[PDB]
Amino acid sequence: VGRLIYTAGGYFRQSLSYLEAYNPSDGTWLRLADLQVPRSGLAGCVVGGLLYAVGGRNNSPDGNTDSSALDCYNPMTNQWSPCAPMSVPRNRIGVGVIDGHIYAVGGSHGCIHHNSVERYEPERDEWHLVAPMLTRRIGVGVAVLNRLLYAVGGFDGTNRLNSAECYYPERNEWRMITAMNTIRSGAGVCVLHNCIYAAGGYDGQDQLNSVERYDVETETWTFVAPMKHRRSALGITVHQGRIYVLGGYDGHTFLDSVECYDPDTDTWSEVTRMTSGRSGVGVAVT
Amino acid sequence: PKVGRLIYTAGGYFRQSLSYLEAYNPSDGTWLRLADLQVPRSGLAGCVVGGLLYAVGGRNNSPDGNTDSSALDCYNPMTNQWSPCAPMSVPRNRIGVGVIDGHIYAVGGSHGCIHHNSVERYEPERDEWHLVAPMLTRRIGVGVAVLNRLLYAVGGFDGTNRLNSAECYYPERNEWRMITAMNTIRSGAGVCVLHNCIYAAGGYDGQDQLNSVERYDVETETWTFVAPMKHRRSALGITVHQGRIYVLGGYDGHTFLDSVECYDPDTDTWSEVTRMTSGRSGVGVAVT
Repeated sequence: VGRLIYTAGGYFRQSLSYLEAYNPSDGTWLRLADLQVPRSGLAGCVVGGLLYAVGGRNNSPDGNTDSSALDCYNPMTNQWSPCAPMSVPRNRIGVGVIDGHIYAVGGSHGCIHHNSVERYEPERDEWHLVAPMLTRRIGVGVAVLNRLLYAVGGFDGTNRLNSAECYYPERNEWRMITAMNTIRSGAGVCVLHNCIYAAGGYDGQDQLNSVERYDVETETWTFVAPMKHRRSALGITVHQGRIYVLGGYDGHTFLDSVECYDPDTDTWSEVTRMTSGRSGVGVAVT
Repeated sequence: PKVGRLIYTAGGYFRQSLSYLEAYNPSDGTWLRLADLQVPRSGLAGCVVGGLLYAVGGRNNSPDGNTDSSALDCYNPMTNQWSPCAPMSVPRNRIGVGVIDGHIYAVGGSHGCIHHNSVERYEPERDEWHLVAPMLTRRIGVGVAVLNRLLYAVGGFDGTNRLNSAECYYPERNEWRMITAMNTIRSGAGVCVLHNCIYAAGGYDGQDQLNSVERYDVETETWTFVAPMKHRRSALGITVHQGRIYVLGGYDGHTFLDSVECYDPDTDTWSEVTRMTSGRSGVGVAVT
């Protein structure tokens, strides 16, 4: 009954409101307080034991609009409530956390493919812009390592991206790092055991099951064991030293599968089936 | 002496965008395989001018990437040859198309994130495209019909709202004007004109694919439901042949249809009349 893998929002025929927690301990799923507004392409993070759902694209009376919302779920109360919205709608957003600050990265507002980035201070309930990325990125994967922020792949409005860049918070500046072997947008990006993994995504023609991982030591991208299902728009997180991949889109069907990567073994393996196939989820652990 | 008017289906999509050109002969019920598109495309549109067939817009399937297309290709049924013509001013995927006095009107459609409201006219005699009045709405997945030398744009998606509204284009005055709306929100519906009504069949209401079918009477400016199709389908090809509507393929939510349904106006009845060689949707359709 410790930390849970939370899934928020998503899409299946329509944008979803479901909040659901998986407990790898026993194999349980828990249905929790729904999102005040259904949303897809959002990102999930947690700080201070609070779960934040950021950005995406929501559904409404006469609204399928890109979202600049930041909503706070409090597991001890099981309540959602609104926080200060981002400066601009950021659909297909990336998120990272650094010293209890939430970085919203890239995303889109209609045709606008942001390079801008903003930082959220929860105590002050405030968003402030920072240094824009060198590339405009929507569908960008985010991973925090060594108090550095890595933004991986995406779509710049014209080209699908294999490039990745790193943000220095103290220097407040971006520097590009060496690109992946495969173009990926809408991939799942996390950080495990000092390497930044990028799994799945869409290379411009097919959704992928291959996994690339970055070693900052060698500063290079190396393939690993591919996932059993090709997927993009997948939720990702890591839990007690293993990678959990949730849902996604294989090209025809919204997957319910959840796969687990063991770095020691270099093996994937399905561990659950969610509650319904979906894609575009936000994922966090607490 | 034989083989008269045929129903051409061009392009389509089934797990990837296709390049098939197939003619259906309603009289004897047979299918002919003609010269493939030089680039496989789907979500495109088909029209005919001077006995020539035109494939317009869509999204092509190309090794380097799947780009929304701005191409216009003309096929000559007497040489079985496809030949490039002047491309449109912008890519138009999920396009709508009408013909008026031997001119092709490309209506709306998408360019990646762009939801066009603009409209352009192609003059075969010059192989040239020129923009005209933009619609009052952005429309992708829009159905287009020509009635009494006026162009009707029906349903679609404006980027944030699925549309049940339709508008009318007056070529000589060059202007758009909203008309009565449909009973159902429809994107990706089959739109055609039969016996001075504008039929809108199938599509997507934002929740499900549709089998409903409604026609607009320009005289009474009202939208009335008729016999629904027997299959739900969106992104379906449509045409009129010997006073009956033929719908081809489409996506029903799980499967890419190969069924071809025929609507008889006099009995208000649909009926499967044949199947395409393979399931598909997003085809362009024309008759000639």
